[PDB]
Amino acid sequence: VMCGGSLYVKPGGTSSGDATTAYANSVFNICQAVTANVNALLSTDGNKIADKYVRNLQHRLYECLYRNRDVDTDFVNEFYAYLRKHFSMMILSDDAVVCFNSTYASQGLVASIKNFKSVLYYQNNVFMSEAKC
Amino acid sequence: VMCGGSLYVKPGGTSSGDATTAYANSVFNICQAVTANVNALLSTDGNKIADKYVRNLQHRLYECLYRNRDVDTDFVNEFYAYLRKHFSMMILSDDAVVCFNSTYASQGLVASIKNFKSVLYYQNNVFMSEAKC
Repeated sequence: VMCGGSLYVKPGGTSSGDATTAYANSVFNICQAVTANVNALLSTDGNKIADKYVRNLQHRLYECLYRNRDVDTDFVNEFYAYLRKHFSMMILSDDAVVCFNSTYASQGLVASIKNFKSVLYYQNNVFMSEAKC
Repeated sequence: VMCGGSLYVKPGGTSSGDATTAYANSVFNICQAVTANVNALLSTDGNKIADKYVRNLQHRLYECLYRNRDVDTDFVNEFYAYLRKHFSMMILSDDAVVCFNSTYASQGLVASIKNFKSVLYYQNNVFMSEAKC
């Protein structure tokens, strides 16, 4: 990087002015959202779940995450459909709006703010203060 | 009581030879069964209940037991119907057989053996050993 009049070494992170900033930011945003939903669903107690289909989902999700080794298209499909029904999203580059079920969220079947805070902490190295959400 | 050749004083309990033994025993049996069901339903945590109608039942049961003061025919009716659907009984004098839901029992919405043991302990002054149930 030619800051000032000398060359330094950029450690990491994006350089906002390249050929594809807004789109890669959108991709990264969706990634964090999905990661938070996954952590939310996996970090909840199973016995407290009422619906049989939802346990089935959580059980087989743990399967497809750690036990399995390669892709399983049908699981991905039905989970993506589940997310599209309980967590609709609107994404412009790093700027999101979420319309989500409220009782599911209360029970812990989708992600609320706290999950985003935890995810950002251990995967982004920042602390998202709750005065901005 | 003219045992031996002298008169003593009977402290309590039935004299199994009067004019109406088997029927009064049947009544007392049904009483203990209903008491056990009531203790079972009231001694269970509310938040763990899944169905809304059942939390309504438990809530209003506590109402009609302690908060209220006189009878409420509709509550009695619908609770009696509830029992007739998830507890079905066959009573000869002090000798019963029960055909009951199993998953409700597991969750704690009807009475299992343990509730009978507790009820007999504090309301009959005996310890019902589980080798006879």
